[PDB]
Amino acid sequence: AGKPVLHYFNARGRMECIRWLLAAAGVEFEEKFIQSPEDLEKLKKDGNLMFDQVPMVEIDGMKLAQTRAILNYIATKYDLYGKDMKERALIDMYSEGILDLTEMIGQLVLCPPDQREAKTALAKDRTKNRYLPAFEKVLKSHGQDYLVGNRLTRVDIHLLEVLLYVEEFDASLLTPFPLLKAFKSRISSLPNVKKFLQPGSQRKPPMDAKQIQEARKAFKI
Amino acid sequence: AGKPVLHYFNARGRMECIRWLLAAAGVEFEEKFIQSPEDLEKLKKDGNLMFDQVPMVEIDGMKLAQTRAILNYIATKYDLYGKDMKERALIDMYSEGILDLTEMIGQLVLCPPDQREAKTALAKDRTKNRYLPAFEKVLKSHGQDYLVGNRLTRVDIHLLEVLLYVEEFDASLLTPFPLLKAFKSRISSLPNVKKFLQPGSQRKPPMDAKQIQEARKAFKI
Ligand SMILES: N[C@@H](CCC(=O)N[C@@H](CS)C(=O)NCC(=O)O)C(=O)O
Ligand SMILES: N[C@@H](CCC(=O)N[C@@H](CS)C(=O)NCC(=O)O)C(=O)O
Repeated sequence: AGKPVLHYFNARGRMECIRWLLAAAGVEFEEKFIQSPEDLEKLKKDGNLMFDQVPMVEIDGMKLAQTRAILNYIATKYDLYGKDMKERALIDMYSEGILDLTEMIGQLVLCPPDQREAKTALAKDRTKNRYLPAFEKVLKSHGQDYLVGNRLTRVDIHLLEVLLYVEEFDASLLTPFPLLKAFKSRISSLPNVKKFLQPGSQRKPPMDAKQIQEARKAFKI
Repeated sequence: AGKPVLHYFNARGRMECIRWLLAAAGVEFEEKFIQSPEDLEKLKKDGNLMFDQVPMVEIDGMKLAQTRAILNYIATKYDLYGKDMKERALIDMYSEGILDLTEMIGQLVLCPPDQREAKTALAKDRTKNRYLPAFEKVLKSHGQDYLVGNRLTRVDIHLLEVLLYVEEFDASLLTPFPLLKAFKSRISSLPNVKKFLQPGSQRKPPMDAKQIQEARKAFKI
């Protein structure tokens, strides 16, 4: 095969971080969108999904499922996983923290009006007092342009991506962090990244209250 | 330093998969248990926890947090991560499915009482119709003793461990799967595993009801 094929709904979800990593690596990919329960059913019946779930990416002869397994394979393949196990330990701990932040904010648009109020307050609290400070500290610790090993790795991309989501959430959360503001602007200028950020790329938008309801009355939800 | 130091509550939680990997690898470790919230607070205040969370393991000079980061580092260090990136893709995909299954069962203990029965029936349904069939198939596909690469890897250990929890959950779920029954017995006989399974090892038991709430009437949440 030529281009990796990404199987997922036409939405951000768990596949967006993979789109970002391939984009950053400069690797062109195709997407086969799951538009209906029938598309999903067919994917399962034809033996495409190990645990009957997506994300699933066809690459180098594999039908690879599980977000993290896919990200790990792609980062290794395109030299975005650092130079050794020690740098990989830092890249992994940092990336896992970013995934947790992403989920904590991402779950909000699901909270029952009686729950969201406090959950949002907790997320903003965690964002400005737990996560942003941790990454601002990493940058401050070595004063280098990238998070690990003074060279671009997958986690610089994951961090840029989640900062964008933090900005969509509450732009003010980011103000106390000068080093993250600089980092965000630096990574966004990389050629491959700038191209993904441009209108018309395969980058996905966030989903508005209604929009989602559809997807519920679109599949099991 | 010397032995790895594991920072966690005196319970299974997210640290158990890590205790299991080190035991299988024949690596001796120490544990510093978090007995009270005052214990946890100190760990945070002293800056040893990147995101003020545990599991955290002191190994090779690092204060490594995030379960998956720790597991990936330990697996690579002790040659339990396969031989190449393709093997690691399968290892990762399989392990993520195991982690998902583990969480699905484990979280039941936290369900609001009015949701627990529905949640439990789903977890049982997923266990017998999605996860166990998927792993039985991997073993049947190549007919070999191990899941990946015809050689012991971290995921063989992850699978033995989650098979034990499935047995605790509902032993009847495991009866229709012959190759998994055989796999379980086989991995259980390896020297280092048999020793971890024996009484008096650092392996952890499930928490009981009173214990679950008591641990609640103990910390925050
Ligand atoms: N831990 C898996 C979770 C995947 C997952 O939950 N996929 C959902 C949509 S996000 C799915 O495909 N559900 C269909 C089904 O369970 O039948 C991963 O990160 O890839
Ligand atoms: N995604 C993290 C989750 C860590 C986590 O939730 N740790 C909990 C106990 S299992 C904690 O330390 N909570 C204390 C706090 O949030 O203040 C990991 O896998 O290591």
